[PDB]
Amino acid sequence: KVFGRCELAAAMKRHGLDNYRGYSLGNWVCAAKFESNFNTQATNRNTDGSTDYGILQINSRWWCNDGRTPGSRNLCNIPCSALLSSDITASVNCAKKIVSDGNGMNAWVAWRNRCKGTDVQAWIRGCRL
Ligand SMILES: [Cl-]
Ligand SMILES: [Tb+3]
Repeated sequence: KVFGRCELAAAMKRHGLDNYRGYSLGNWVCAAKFESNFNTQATNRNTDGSTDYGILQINSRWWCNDGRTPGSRNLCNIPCSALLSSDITASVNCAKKIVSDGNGMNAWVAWRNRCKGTDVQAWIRGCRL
């Protein structure tokens, strides 16, 4: 599923991401845009052999099991393929655990380099929220 901008903002809001760990909704929508272009099926291989999955490009090195990241962890206790579903529940619940780690949203490279310090509210402008 390729979400529309406001559609993703509404789903994220419903699942409790808006202001989660102090990050406004626009931060999450901006991160999803530059991580996956709002595509739940996005996958990207990393140089170390782990893979990033889904709308928020969650890494198999720590957070999900894909069966091909030797010596990795599965801190969200889910198969990585659950993060590719049309239903963002799994990705949202796992993102809440990631942003609760020491570095907050800096865990998302595209957020730090393309969203952080920008007018993030522009990512929800015009949406009926
Ligand atoms: Cl915002
Ligand atoms: Tb940690």
